[PDB]
Amino acid sequence: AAPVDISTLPRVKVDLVKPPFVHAHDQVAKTGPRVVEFTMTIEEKKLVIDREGTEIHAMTFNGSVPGPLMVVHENDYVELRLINPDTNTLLHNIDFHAATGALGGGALTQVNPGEETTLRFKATKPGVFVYHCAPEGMVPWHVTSGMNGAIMVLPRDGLKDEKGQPLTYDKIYYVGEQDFYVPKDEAGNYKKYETPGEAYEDAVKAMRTLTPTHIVFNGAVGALTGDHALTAAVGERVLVVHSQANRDTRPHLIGGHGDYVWATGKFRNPPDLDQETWLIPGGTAGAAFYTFRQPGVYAYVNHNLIEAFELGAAGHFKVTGEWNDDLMTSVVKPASM
Amino acid sequence: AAPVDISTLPRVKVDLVKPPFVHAHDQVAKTGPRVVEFTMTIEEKKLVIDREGTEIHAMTFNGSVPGPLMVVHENDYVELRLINPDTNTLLHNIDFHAATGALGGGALTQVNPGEETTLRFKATKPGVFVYHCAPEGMVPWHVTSGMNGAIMVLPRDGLKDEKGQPLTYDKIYYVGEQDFYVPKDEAGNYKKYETPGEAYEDAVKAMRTLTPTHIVFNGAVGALTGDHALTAAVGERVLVVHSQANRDTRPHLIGGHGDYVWATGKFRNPPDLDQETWLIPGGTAGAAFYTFRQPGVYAYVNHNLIEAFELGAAGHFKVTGEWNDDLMTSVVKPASM
Amino acid sequence: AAPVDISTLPRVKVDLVKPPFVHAHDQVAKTGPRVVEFTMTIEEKKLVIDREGTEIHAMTFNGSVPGPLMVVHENDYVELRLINPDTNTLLHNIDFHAATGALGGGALTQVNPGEETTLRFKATKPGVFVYHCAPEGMVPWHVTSGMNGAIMVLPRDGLKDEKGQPLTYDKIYYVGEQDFYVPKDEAGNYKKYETPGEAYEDAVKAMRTLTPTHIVFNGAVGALTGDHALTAAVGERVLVVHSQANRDTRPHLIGGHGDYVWATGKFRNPPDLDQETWLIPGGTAGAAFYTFRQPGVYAYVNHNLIEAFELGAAGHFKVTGEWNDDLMTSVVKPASM
Ligand SMILES: O=N[O-]
Ligand SMILES: O=N[O-]
Ligand SMILES: O=N[O-]
Ligand SMILES: [Cu+2]
Ligand SMILES: [Cu+2]
Ligand SMILES: [Cu+2]
Ligand SMILES: [Cu+2]
Ligand SMILES: [Cu+2]
Ligand SMILES: [Cu+2]
Repeated sequence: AAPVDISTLPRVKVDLVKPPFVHAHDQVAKTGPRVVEFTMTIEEKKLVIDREGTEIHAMTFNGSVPGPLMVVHENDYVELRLINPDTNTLLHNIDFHAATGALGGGALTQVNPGEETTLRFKATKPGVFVYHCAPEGMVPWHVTSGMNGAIMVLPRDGLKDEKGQPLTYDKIYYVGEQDFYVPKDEAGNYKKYETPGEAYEDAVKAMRTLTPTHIVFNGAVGALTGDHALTAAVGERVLVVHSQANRDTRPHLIGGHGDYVWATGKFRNPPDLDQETWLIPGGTAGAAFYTFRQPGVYAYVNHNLIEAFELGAAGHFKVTGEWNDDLMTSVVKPASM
Repeated sequence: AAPVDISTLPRVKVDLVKPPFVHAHDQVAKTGPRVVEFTMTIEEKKLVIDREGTEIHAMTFNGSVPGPLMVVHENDYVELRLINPDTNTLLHNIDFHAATGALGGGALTQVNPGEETTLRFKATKPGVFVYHCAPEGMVPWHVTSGMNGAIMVLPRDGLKDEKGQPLTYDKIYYVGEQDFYVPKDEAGNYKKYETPGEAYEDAVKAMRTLTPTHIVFNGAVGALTGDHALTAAVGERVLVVHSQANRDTRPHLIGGHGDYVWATGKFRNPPDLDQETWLIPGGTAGAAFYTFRQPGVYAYVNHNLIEAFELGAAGHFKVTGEWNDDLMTSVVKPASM
Repeated sequence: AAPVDISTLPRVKVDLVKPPFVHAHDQVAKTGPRVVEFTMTIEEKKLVIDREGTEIHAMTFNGSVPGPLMVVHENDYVELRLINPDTNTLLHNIDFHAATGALGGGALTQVNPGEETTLRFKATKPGVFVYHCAPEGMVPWHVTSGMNGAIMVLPRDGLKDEKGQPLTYDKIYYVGEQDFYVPKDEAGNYKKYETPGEAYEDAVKAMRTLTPTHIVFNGAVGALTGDHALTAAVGERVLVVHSQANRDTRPHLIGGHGDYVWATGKFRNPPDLDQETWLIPGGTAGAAFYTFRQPGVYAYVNHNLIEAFELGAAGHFKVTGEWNDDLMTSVVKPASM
């Protein structure tokens, strides 16, 4: 039996958006299988990651930490043009956990500054998956410099609950959680470096402590707060895709739940119901579906609360609508007696 | 459609017990939905947490670390009177992971010393859940000072196995596992502090190491041993609820199993069978059901064995009854030859 | 009702093999229940664990880290003769997480140098399980010196998928992952020690940091690479059993998946499908089944990539067969433009 002639399939070009937003897509596939075309441009850039002003040299897909969320359906082909402009200094590549073969693509996509490449793979398994740079011999340095994102491979008939009934989200957000290892001197202050090569050994030393200096959502402390808080309305169904390319996390919606959670991200499995908190292992993307029931502020965190509130792994939702006093009320407001 | 008039519902007052014991309750609900009334009094107090005599300033619900286990059924209302006496010095509140809205209750329950408040919420999801103090801006300090416990929301028809058959426990225990971060000087000795404000920065520094100094059950090294070992008889069905409000744990019954385990604690999901060890993520309560088959001593641990046997995360069961040589026997006792 | 007379049952002697290989066995039981006889000889020995030449004093079952994989079926009896030769210096024992009673066997198997013992237990629960030494008062020291392995208790009708259909592996490998805590001086160099007693306090100090110095597969950095890479052919079904007796891990096949994964190792549960990465809690064995679809090199890692590529937790597969360009292809090889 001969393979399909891939040139006979539809091609659709996706235009990516910056996290936590997600490029519009259809949950249930409205066409047959397609070759879904993506382009990303690698950008090495300085980023300020905390309120103190700590500035690092980040390594990004498309200018953001995390890289953007890509969305396809099961048995589509993903065709990525990966560009490493000559304004960068390092070698990069890309590994898709969604893909099969060649170290997820990394063995086929090594691009020096001034080079580009195009990789195609068939997205044979539904789920959310990490993608990340992984140059042989310097893999964790690139990943923990921010060079990771995620791809969602939807079932062609959309998401389903534990009984096989549909689950349809109204909104989707992508939270990439990044552990950074900013090198410290003996007194505990961050060091700064003149070139990437001069940074490398202390970057390795800092990583080998296994103790992040910062753990952030969307690339910085506070990034998903204030004017950039996530939003929803009461009654809205929201999917939050959450990735961590290098270290475990334990997401939690403060004031809510994960009504349906694929903690390790793979949609052929029935979701776990009614979660308070769930474990997304390092190297994984997970997804949680929730229908909001109360308005107000929520905090969405890694529930190692030190990691959340001291190291950065906390964002907010601002939710609009009516308050339900049956679900919760202050019977007696705080008072002296 | 109008809401139910909650004043028409039965009220029942619960009288809490100190962990690891659990206030008597009925597994299968013997009434319709009720407003279940609880009272807890916050107590800041010194606690000796290890064999060396290390003394910390703990922040407790009801005088214990962990706070007591509360038990209700799905779609009961929990009505908690939370009292912060004027003998305390700090601001406190309470967040229930079982609840929906207002940061689990924390936004509605801020009490200064000399204040009290009453919160009501509907327990809409079955499972075991963490509760903890969470004052904005100093959340992990309160949690990791011991200010956390758990609530069990039973299905109205009790627990069920993976096939839908009942599971009925004979005994229940609540193991709260606490990570403490006692500040250390450069030589490695614990520091002591004159006031909570003078402690705060080094408490933050110590937490940011992400390395607990102590990890204990029921508030101290050895608390669940000796005259306070857990007990059972051969053939008894025991549910062990285990919470960790801030850091992952991996419980294990040495010499036994978790016959049915809800590792992330939520009873609408079928349990995992025959577990040796299970991962309870930080910010979660889990529950394990076991039928004892052999007498003797067991050790119940976090199976990072350093955490268990060096840092404190180990308790014991003393089990009474007949020894089964079919299940295990010494064929040849240790000997020279 | 009287117990079975165990002397009426067949006895079969197993001859163990060194990891990552596994002693031949039948997936589906070809006999009724048997007493399966194993012998292991404890060996304390020096091991070089990294490329730098760091040499530790390891504590082994049968000369290897990990100890060999034992394989039986559900409701067989395991009868282990455990020998501690007089050439060793320490007390040892064995705890099987598969067993019920007497701290998994440890209370019955304490052997001084020059002693042996024989333990029997009934393997009543199917799954992969850790076994490890656990001498009272010095448990984590022995475990983290390498004194751990695993046992697989197969269902009598072999493995099944989430729908109850058979899963049959063609190849099985056992990856034991070991966290070592080599004591460091203040400058960060490893210390060496003249006797085990002189090592003990700093071993304890090093363990209490909770920061491994090395995390390795099969006892050393690079052990499962080069001439000792794992092998498969395209189309082959491979089961990888993975244990970690003391600390969480998150395995990942780089370029592949876990098609069916029992992350916490217990076969009465349906497997998780299509995993990218899975969490094996410390104190647990897990198992992943994969059918290879592409040839070439794969890296099998703990996907804390620092742990993998800096601390040692990485091995390789070399896979033989045809490349499938439908599944993945380089459309445009890296080039300037
Ligand atoms: O109650 N959430 O931190
Ligand atoms: O065998 N339990 O540590
Ligand atoms: O893409 N695996 O590191
Ligand atoms: Cu890169
Ligand atoms: Cu990866
Ligand atoms: Cu408090
Ligand atoms: Cu919380
Ligand atoms: Cu030993
Ligand atoms: Cu153990």
